[PDB]
Amino acid sequence: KVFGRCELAAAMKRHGLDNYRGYSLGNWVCAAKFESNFNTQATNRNTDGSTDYGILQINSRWWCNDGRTPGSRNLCNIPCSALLSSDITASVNCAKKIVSDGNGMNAWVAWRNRCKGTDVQAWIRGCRL
Ligand code: NA
Repeated sequence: KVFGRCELAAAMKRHGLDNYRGYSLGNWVCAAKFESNFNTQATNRNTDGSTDYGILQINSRWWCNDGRTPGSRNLCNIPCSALLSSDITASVNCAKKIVSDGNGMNAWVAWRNRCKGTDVQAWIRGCRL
């Protein structure tokens, strides 16, 4: 599924991401835009052989099991395929653990590089929330 901007903002809010660990909803929408272009099916291989999955490009190195990432963990206790569902529940639940891990949203390098410090509220402008 490719979400609409305000459709994803609504789903993230429903799943309790809005101001989770102090990150306003526009931060999460901005991160999703640059990680996945709002596509739940997005996958990208990393140079280290790990893979990033779903709207928030969660990495098999630590967070999910894909069976092909040697020496990795599965700290969200999920198959990485769950992160590609049209239902964002598994991505949101796993993103809450990641953003709690100590470095906040810096875990998402595209958030640090393209969202951090910007006018992230623009990402939820005009949305009925
Ligand atoms: Na893994």
